Amino acid sequence: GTAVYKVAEYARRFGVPIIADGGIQTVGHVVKALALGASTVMMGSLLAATTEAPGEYFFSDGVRLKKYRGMGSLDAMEKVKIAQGVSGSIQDKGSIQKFVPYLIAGIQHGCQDIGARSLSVLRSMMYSGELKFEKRTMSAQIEGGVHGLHSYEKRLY
Amino acid sequence: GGTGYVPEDGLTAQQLFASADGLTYNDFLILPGFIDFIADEVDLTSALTRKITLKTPLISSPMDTVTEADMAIAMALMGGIGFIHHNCTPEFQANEVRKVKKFEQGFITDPVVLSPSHTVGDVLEAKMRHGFSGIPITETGTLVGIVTSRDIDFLAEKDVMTPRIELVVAPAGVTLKEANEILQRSKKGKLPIVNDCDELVAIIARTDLKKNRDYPLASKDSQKQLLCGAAVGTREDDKYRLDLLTQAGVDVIVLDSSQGNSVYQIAMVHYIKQKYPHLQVIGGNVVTAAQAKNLIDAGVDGLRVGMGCGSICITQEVMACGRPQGTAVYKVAEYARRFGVPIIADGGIQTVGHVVKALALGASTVMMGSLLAATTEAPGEYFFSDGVRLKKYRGMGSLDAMEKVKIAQGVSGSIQDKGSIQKFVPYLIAGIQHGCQDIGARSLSVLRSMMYSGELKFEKRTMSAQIEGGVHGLHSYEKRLY
Amino acid sequence: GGTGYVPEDGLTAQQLFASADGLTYNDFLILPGFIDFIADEVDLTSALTRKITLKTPLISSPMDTVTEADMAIAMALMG
Amino acid sequence: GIGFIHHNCTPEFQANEVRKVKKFEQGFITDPVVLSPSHTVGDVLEAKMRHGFSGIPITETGTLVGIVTSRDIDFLAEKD
Ligand SMILES: NC(=O)c1ccc[n+]([C@@H]2O[C@H](COP(=O)([O-])OP(=O)(O)OC[C@H]3O[C@@H](n4cnc5c(N)ncnc54)[C@H](O)[C@@H]3O)[C@@H](O)[C@H]2O)c1
Ligand SMILES: Nc1ncnc2c1ncn2[C@@H]1O[C@H](COP(=O)(O)OP(=O)(O)OP(=O)(O)O)[C@@H](O)[C@H]1O
Ligand SMILES: Nc1ncnc2c1ncn2[C@@H]1O[C@H](COP(=O)(O)OP(=O)(O)OP(=O)(O)O)[C@@H](O)[C@H]1O
Ligand SMILES: Nc1ncnc2c1ncn2[C@@H]1O[C@H](COP(=O)(O)OP(=O)(O)OP(=O)(O)O)[C@@H](O)[C@H]1O
Ligand SMILES: Nc1ncnc2c1ncn2[C@@H]1O[C@H](COP(=O)(O)OP(=O)(O)OP(=O)(O)O)[C@@H](O)[C@H]1O
Ligand SMILES: O=c1[nH]cnc2c1ncn2[C@@H]1O[C@H](COP(=O)(O)O)[C@@H](O)[C@H]1O
Ligand SMILES: O=c1[nH]cnc2c1ncn2[C@@H]1O[C@H](COP(=O)(O)O)[C@@H](O)[C@H]1O
Repeated sequence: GTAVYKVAEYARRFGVPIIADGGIQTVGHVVKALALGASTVMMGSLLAATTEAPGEYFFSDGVRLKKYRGMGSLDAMEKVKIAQGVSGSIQDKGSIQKFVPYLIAGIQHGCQDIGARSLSVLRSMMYSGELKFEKRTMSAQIEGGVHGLHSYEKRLY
Repeated sequence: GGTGYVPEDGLTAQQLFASADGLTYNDFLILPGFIDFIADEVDLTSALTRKITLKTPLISSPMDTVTEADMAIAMALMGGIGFIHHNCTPEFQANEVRKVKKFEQGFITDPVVLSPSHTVGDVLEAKMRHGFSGIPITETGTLVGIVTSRDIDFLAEKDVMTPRIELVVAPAGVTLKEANEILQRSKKGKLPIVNDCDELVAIIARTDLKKNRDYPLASKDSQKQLLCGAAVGTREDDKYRLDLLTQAGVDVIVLDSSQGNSVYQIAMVHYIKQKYPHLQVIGGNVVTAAQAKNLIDAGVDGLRVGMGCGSICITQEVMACGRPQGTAVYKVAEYARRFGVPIIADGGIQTVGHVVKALALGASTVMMGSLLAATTEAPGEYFFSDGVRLKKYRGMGSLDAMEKVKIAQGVSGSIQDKGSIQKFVPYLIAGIQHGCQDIGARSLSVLRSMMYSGELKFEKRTMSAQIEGGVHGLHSYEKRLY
Repeated sequence: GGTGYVPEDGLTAQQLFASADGLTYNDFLILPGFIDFIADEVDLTSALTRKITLKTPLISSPMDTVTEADMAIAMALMG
Repeated sequence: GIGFIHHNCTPEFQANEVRKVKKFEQGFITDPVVLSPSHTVGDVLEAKMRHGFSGIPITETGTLVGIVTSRDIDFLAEKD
């Protein structure tokens, strides 16, 4: 968040747009990244393990999992070394053609909650002080999720 | 001189929120003051709206797994109120509001009645369907005698209709004491009620009076019926629903919505205030004072505060928008008390301490969804898993509730049984009273007066302070609240 | 005058990063504003570079388990 | 068929069991809990909490004056 805000603030002085690259896990992360000044949001793992993603699904513990690894992992440098990445597995998400519209609708509903009819208007509100923010202690984030239940199922789309 | 000297220890509510951290209920404590009274003198009288006033700051949330006729009735009996959900056809909700408005404290609601042009098998069907087998039959529907269980237990065929010997009835309408007397003096089970025309208007079943307790905290309107609320949306279809709901005599309308500061909510507020100037409208949800200002100008009578804090909510990790609930409650209540509007701390309540903190930060009423769900008055039927009785509890923005492009802002889950409202809400009331006594406030109005004047002091809690503030250092333990 | 009055609630993005904590996405929220339109009027048009312009702010990362011809095609189809 | 009462009990216990069988009478009651007018309204509450029924055919000492049943006590809070 800090990186995105600071680099976007410096780069908007020169009309350069930046790309919030990494750490995206929900649609809310996308809305926050776009609100802090990122013009585009690059997603690696939110898109991996879909039908359009390279590699073939495998199986483990009865869930369809593709492979997801970092370009700085060891298993990817093999194509003294210091791995700056990790190789792992992501459960199937479906297809891009049914997932990316979910993100688009989520981004739109978030931007409507905010009160911004456009992403350019969203960033205009952010830079002019009209868009307000709010920190969250760790308790506020625990409360901001799902709590107080015995068990539950979360369906996004 | 005058007033005295107390040392300054702790933060005021203004200093507590000056650091602009996202404080929530678990993040702070209230420092104790001076006890000069007992816990039972605490006056929990709360302002639900500008003109409505309850005797218990509890509300049940308009969710389809929380509030229907049963819980609304229970809550209004215990001193609070309920808000019937609108995840149903408008006539369903209006019928629920009516069912509440005609509860009448010991009589029967919607009594299954039959007619002489029936068989002796219809009463067997009623037994297998509803549960009772004593029916006050009469001409067509809703006075000839009653057919009860002790009239059919020696038959094996479906064609008993007790004659007019039951001179044990009430003339027009009697108190519960008169009914107690007539039952003691008449020794039978059904006590039908008649009028000058001598038609079935009401009926009393003996099992009711055998366990009819008292409810001193009334929550009743002028005509002495229970209060009831109703969630209506803000689309075009909801004006018809609002018509049906005011025809049933609903006392208060909450504009059910995630983000209540829209042109739609303001339009609907204006429509309601222009059409039924007697209706008390509650707008929400709002977490900032700008939203509160828009809605208070529009003319709401109360505000409903909370966005993302609910137990089944995922709005914040989906829409990225919300506020920590302690901060939201404090800020919106501080802005709304400038206009005499009372707010409703809506969401995130999990203990009695959360209720005391919400009321201390300025909330006049505290709305509870999951703290009340999975009780006996809550809609839906218990199921089983891992040997614990669990009802269903879901969010009105979940997928399983929109199914009655799509983005779920809620989650469906299960809550273990809590018991009944009539034994749980008194636990909360006693807890609120003992908390308010620890604080040193003899009423909720005095509590908020202490908070706004700097007399009530607060205290933050690092995460370590919250770990320590719970149960720790034990091998294993059992926590019984009540 | 001629701009209205809204109460000040919450931090601006400048004040949010003035404390110099290491804030990330999970550390803050956006406070809501005024809805005067529907969710489907939101124009997600984004500037990828100085001259390129997409209609959806999403990109797939250049990683060997994410983007090849198939996902690139799909992503460009979705905007 | 038939049963055979065990004798892992005192002889009087087993004889009482044999008697209880020999006087079953098909629809009547065996060992009816009966009270006497020189009792309180609390003895019937004790009978309810002990056996389960609350309808007792009271009479002079044991085993005829009328019966006291459940629908005669459900509006009282004192033991006379
Ligand atoms: N934190 C919260 O309080 C919270 C959060 C999410 C969901 N919910 C519950 O979810 C329920 C419904 O889900 P929701 O979040 O989408 O609320 P909602 O009923 O307001 O959803 C309606 C959607 O269409 C728009 N809308 C409302 N009225 C409209 C009108 N006349 N014309 C055009 N558009 C209109 C709104 O922007 C909204 O996106 C609500 O009853 C609410 O109780 C509550
Ligand atoms: N016609 C009726 N209509 C609606 N509710 C009734 C009716 N009769 C009894 N009840 C309600 O349902 C409950 C059951 O009544 P109750 O069991 O005491 O008498 P009953 O009808 O004779 O049943 P049973 O023969 O099993 O004893 C009552 O508490 C009362 O609230
Ligand atoms: N107000 C009443 N007046 C006169 N008779 C009544 C009245 N209520 C019920 N009865 C009659 O008294 C008899 C007994 O009915 P009652 O309601 O007292 O018990 P029940 O629920 O029918 O059966 P049980 O005694 O096993 O619970 C019935 O024949 C019934 O017709
Ligand atoms: N004095 C009694 N002594 C022994 N057994 C009795 C007695 N009264 C009832 N019972 C027996 O115990 C059972 C109790 O059923 P019953 O309906 O007759 O109780 P009751 O008189 O209606 O009191 P309650 O209202 O508590 O049910 C009967 O099946 C019967 O076999
Ligand atoms: N043979 C009987 N003759 C006259 N009165 C009786 C007789 N048996 C019971 N009663 C009386 O009639 C009334 C009805 O009581 P009854 O035995 O029918 O049911 P109960 O067990 O008392 O209550 P419930 O209906 O819940 O079972 C009682 O006041 C009782 O004193
Ligand atoms: O091997 C790696 N080590 C560390 N970071 C990587 C590596 N490969 C890719 N990345 C970055 O991680 C991002 C993945 O996004 P995310 O996993 O969805 O958070 C990519 O867009 C790259 O910027
Ligand atoms: O579907 C939903 N998604 C997010 N929040 C909801 C939803 N339905 C109800 N709520 C809110 O969550 C509250 C539930 O309170 P709680 O679960 O006891 O914290 C309700 O009073 C509503 O304000």
